Amino acid sequence: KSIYEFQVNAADGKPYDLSQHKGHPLLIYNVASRCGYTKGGYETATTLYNKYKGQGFTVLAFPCNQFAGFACTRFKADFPIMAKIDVNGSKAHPLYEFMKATIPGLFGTKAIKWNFTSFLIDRHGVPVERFSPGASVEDIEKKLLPLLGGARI
Ligand SMILES: [N+]
Repeated sequence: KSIYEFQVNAADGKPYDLSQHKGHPLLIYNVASRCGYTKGGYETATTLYNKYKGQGFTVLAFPCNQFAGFACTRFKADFPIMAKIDVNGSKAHPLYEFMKATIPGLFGTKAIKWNFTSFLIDRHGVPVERFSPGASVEDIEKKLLPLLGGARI
């Protein structure tokens, strides 16, 4: 079981080539589609994407208007933004049900609670880590640096 058994549209609204990232770690974030504290999670995402993309790594942002409790200037980033999805409820994306079921917020139901929650994916496409929006760059590197070689050899 891996993320590569799910299909997803990209921002342009057409099917995204998810499998191009197979055999390399990847971080997947939920981000607000509208306004989005561009400090914190956003700067960790961008930092990691720039420090590590060169070696196969990417960050994927799934816009989601589920935690705004029609605003600002629409999410922008250097990494791949996907088509807006729901991450919780009867219409959540099975990709998100898969990752949330694989790694829950202990209780919290497993539900996504915050924007800029991320999941780290291994070379095989298995979610191995769930980070909170306030996780630092270093805190993500502790788990990620032993994946930029796969976890082997
Ligand atoms: N998507």
